[PDB]
Amino acid sequence: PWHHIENLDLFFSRVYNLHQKNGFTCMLIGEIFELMQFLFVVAFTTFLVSCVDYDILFANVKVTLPDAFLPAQVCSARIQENGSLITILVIAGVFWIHRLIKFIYNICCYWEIHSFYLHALRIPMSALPYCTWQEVQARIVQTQKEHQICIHKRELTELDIYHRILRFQNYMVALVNKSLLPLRFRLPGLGEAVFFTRGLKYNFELILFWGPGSLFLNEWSLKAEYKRGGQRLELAQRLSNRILWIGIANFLLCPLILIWQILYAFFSYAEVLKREPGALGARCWSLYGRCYLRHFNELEHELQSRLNRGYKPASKYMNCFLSPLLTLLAKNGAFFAGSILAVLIALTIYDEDVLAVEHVLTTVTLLGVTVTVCRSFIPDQHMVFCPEQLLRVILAHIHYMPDHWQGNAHRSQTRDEFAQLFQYKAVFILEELLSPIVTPLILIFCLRPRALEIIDFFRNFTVEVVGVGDTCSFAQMDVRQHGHP
Amino acid sequence: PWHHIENLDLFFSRVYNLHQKNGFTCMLIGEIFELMQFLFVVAFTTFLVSCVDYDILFANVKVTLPDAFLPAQVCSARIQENGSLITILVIAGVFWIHRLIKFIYNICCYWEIHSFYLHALRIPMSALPYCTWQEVQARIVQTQKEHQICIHKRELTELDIYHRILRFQNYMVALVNKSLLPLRFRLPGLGEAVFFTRGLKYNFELILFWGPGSLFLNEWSLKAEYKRGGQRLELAQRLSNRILWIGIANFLLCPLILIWQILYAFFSYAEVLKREPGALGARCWSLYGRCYLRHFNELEHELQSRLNRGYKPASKYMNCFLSPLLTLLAKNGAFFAGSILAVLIALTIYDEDVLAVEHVLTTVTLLGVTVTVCRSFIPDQHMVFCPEQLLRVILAHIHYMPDHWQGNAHRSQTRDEFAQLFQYKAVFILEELLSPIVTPLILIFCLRPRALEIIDFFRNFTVEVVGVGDTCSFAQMDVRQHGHP
Amino acid sequence: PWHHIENLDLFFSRVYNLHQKNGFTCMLIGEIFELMQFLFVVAFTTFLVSCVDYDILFANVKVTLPDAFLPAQVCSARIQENGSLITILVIAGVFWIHRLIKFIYNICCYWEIHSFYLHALRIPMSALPYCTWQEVQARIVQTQKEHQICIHKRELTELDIYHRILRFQNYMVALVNKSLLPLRFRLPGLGEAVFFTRGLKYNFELILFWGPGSLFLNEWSLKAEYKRGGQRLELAQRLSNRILWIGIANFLLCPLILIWQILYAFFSYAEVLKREPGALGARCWSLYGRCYLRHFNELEHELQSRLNRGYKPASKYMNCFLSPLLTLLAKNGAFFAGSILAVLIALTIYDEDVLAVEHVLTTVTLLGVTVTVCRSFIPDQHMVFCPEQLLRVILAHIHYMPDHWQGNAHRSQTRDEFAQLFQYKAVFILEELLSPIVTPLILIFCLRPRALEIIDFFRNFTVEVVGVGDTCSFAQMDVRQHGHP
Repeated sequence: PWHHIENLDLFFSRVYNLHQKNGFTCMLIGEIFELMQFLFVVAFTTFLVSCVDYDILFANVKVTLPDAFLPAQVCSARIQENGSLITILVIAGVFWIHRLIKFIYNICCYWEIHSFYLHALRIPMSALPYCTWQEVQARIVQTQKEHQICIHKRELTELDIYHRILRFQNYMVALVNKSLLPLRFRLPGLGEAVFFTRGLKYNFELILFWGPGSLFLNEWSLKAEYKRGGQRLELAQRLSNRILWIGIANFLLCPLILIWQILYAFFSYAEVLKREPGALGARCWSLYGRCYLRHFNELEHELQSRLNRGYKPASKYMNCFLSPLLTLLAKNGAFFAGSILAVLIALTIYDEDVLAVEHVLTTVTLLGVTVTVCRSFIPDQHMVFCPEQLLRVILAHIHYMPDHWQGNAHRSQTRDEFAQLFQYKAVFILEELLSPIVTPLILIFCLRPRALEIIDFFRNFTVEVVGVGDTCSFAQMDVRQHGHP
Repeated sequence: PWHHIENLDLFFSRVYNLHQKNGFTCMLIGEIFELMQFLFVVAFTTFLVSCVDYDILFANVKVTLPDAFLPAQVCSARIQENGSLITILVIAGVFWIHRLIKFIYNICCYWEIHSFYLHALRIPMSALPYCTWQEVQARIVQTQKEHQICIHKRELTELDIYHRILRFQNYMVALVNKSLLPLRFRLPGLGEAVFFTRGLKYNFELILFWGPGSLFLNEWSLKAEYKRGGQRLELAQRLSNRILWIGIANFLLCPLILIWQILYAFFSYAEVLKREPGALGARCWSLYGRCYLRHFNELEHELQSRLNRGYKPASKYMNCFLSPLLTLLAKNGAFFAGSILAVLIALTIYDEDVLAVEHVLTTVTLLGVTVTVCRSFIPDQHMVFCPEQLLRVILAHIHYMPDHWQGNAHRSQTRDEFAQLFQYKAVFILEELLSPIVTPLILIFCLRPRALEIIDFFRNFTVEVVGVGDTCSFAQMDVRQHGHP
Repeated sequence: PWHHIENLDLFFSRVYNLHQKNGFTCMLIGEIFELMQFLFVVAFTTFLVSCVDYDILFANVKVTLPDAFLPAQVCSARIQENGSLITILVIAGVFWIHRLIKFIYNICCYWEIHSFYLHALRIPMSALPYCTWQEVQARIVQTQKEHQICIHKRELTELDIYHRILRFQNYMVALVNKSLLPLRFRLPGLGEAVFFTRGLKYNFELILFWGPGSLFLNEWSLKAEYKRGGQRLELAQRLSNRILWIGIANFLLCPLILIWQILYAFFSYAEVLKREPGALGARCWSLYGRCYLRHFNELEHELQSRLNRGYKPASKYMNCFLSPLLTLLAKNGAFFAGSILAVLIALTIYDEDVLAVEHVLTTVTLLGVTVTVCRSFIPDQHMVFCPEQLLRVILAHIHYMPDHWQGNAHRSQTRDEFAQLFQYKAVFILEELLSPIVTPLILIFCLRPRALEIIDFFRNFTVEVVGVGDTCSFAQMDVRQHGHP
């Protein structure tokens, strides 16, 4: 039944994604819960805005919650009489309906892959979370004569399945590393800033690869017109017009995307401001660092393995760089906040009728939050500074470092060059909130002029590997600093 | 004064236990506090049930606590008029009185050992917590001509004191490792389950060793009738009748034991559900793992040393096994709980009169507990998976591993075989609560049929070591998987 | 402009202190904030004592905070009518004014050093927090012909700048290590106790070095009269009179210093009793251990580097010493506290009207604090005891250990000898609170009799190093136990 599927790219992508998302049933439940998350966010925001009154809740017998909830008829009438909200409601509803249709289609598309796993591979769906991709790939390449997927080419190879899965990720890595994309700017106040978000990456990929009129004809061969040099200026102008149209669309959807981002961030990151307020001072590998430390023909889990093995030294290194003014401010703010909080707590203990005072409880809560977040920037008074033996054990994992880092690891030049590869979680959240605003700007003013050189790139950096199609060249550039398998 | 004590087993057991429980005064205070714990639990439960009224406490001038407490006369009358409670009260009172009598007797029994330490050993009672059992045993064997405990045999030896202390623990280890005890079952829903609790072990030991009519005549020689083969069926039938009677007694005491277990668990494990709600997700060496990883002639602290040195790798290993469905459920439950909790907290901060609403405070508390327990099952996003180099450093400590573990450490066959040696703290608590119920069942239906083979064992697996008595054979079986000193 | 400054001691001290306190602006802001801390403490205590009434706050419409605050006119009248408070107010005001004058003077004194850094060294004030003292000292010694600070001697050397910076710290180390200072006592109840506080060290230094009539003439040469032996008894009697006068002054200022210490400790250590109540069970290197493990000619950061590298093993070692009675008391107190707290929490959850009871909330808070501080003394049930391989890795860092420590590290003789070098944070706080009381006593009865031998020391333990002046002898004594570079 798996003879000449003729979409081996998407087939292998799905075969790999079903192994990553452990099990067909677990993937199904994950997508069900993600649909439920969106539905819950939208419904709960609508409820809070319309039904609840906040007049008899803020107190201006005990007041019970069903007192504040208006009856369903008048709440629905108030929803209807809004308009400005009823527009966003239909927009979100049609988006959710489209998502549900896609999920219904993918259900069968992935049940096919489940059957392929069960029969052609003899791998039970209970032994997937305890099997490795090396074994799955070895079985696929061993049984390649029985299930008979690709005998058009002579045989199937691990290099062929790699090229099939990572065909567009190799192109994105080559672009980002050859600096053919507008992701660096000079900001008065900070200077050099690398701005690379999920929205920007999605837009770049949608402009270049996906779509009916993109650079790639079907899914494994870019249109022949892009392999010649005569029509260079035509191709550049066409790409510029496409980029302009997509940037205009991004600007049109800006309020919707911004509202969704704000709501999701407040729902998914505001309980941490009490449960663990120091969790936003930590760091994570930036979306630029992921595309910068990535080899050619390297799977997502193979990259995450290194980015996990090299995380604790990368936190120790970035903690060995004390900020003096920040430490001073933290110490003094903590002292003042704790000195007020101790008096409040002693008064409350001696007599609790002081909790009924108008603002004492909220004051105490906010002062506790303040002292707990200020105590998070004070480094431990006893930590060993060895910033040279830390890079030697980071470079052993991330495999890529600029040449001017091994000699001088203590300078304030490496720390801010490395901070683009290892950014604050709060900076990630911030630059994700600013994305719906500043994504069209980069997609109109900063990407459209470059539209020429990109089309030069795709013309002279594409190899026709037999049995696979058009892939990106690896050994041609080799101008990534270190280089390592 | 220590000439021919004639109970060297119990004497050496006490000499070792006084070294373990550091100091005579510390052991005395420990037993005083354990008596006080039992008294407090019983008295506090009786108080909460009888005196307090909960009508004028639940509010249906400020209400003060002495308002709820009924006067002593009417509370005592209400205690008296119960009956169903006054029976449990006399039962608990006579149990506590018996315990106090035993403690009074042991006071003098251990002051004798304190004097033996002070005089015959020249070890002050202030240098015990800083002395090792190797030194204590060396001193005992060196001064064995002055204090003159055992010159009936030619000399005293460390092997002799080992055999004297661990005479019954060697038998229990041999039984559990030769599978002559009913501790494994097939449960529809889980499959193979190892059920071994303190109640079961105590009952096994009370059936076999302790008692007037048990297998052992005095304390170091089993009755001669058990060394012959003629009366095999008589001995088996007698053992079966004894097991039946003791299992019937266990079933008769079931409600008392169950009530005590419930009360003690609620008193000693319910503050952790707020103080550290993730502490029940941790793991501990099961009572089966203790008897499985135990050598022959190995003291309790010598076993605990290994079980402590091999605890961190044994936690890392069992954490390297992700549960996909559990992680999905945890992530989604945490998202929903935190999204509701953030709205509640923001409302409370903006205006605190919303805390007077009927259910807001208990809602907030339960939602915080929910999000904090759900966040405990989400593994850290950055952890290295190396499940082969972890068994190599566990086996170096626990010294015992089945043969079919070194080859395949990532399978879902080893993880659930190892989870019988390293169980959840919550599973320990659960199977301890079910013990008063399901202990007689195993003691009537599952142990009574085996009563034949046990008596075969004791007949052909007992060695008469001169100067010590009847001990268990070590080199006869040697069918524990790895083997190591 | 830096030709023959003629106060090279203070000049180099300031050059080093500006490198340590990272940057001129950061040092300025630190001193501003320390002045503000003192002002805030004093003003807030005065406010709490005078303005607030606590009658309409303790409740004997909602009560708002501006209701409790008396109007400024009557609060100022109440401040004026006190007297006993208005005296302390003028004392604190003149102290703060003197501190502000000193700060104004030091502003210019350190702007001079900032200019010296910028011009004579070519080290920008933005590259200081990322430069090392080795590089700063190398630059100072390299450019020593251009800026022309000291060509009176032949050349400048790193040994010369070391001797210039640490001239008095070497003397203090020699005294403390030769036991010419009264810092050890026999206390009935504890026995040998080492009492060394910041007040005692400041008084010792003010008696010996600083001042107009101290032992040192200007700043690098002790008066010639102290280099002869004829006037020994005169010099001893003069030193005794000076010590007596300074001890009398210390006793006169005792209530002021004690009030300040109490207020500062309550303001800076009472929020930790809720934020992290186990933080006072930790340990820190005592002020005696600092002067005991210190080499000759070793800077403060060079000492702190070792005391930081040898902190985790020094905590593991002092945790490998179990206190049996303390562990028993902790376990039992935690059990009882948690058993009461669980009942209170279950009642609150089932019905929240029980929070309005007169003492339930403060009871719950104090019981939570009790159980959380008791749970802090219970050691982790799984920790490896290897107290011999810990001293081998501590001595590698602290470089100094008595001879009778390597053989027997498990005894209860080393643990209490090492506990004078590594003390509880709470013991530090306590012995700092008792300092204003017991500092004059040691300065009248215990230091005044020794005044003879000290003057012997300074007479026969001073070397005239050319180009530097009078320094302390190093190789003369060499009776510190281990010895290491």
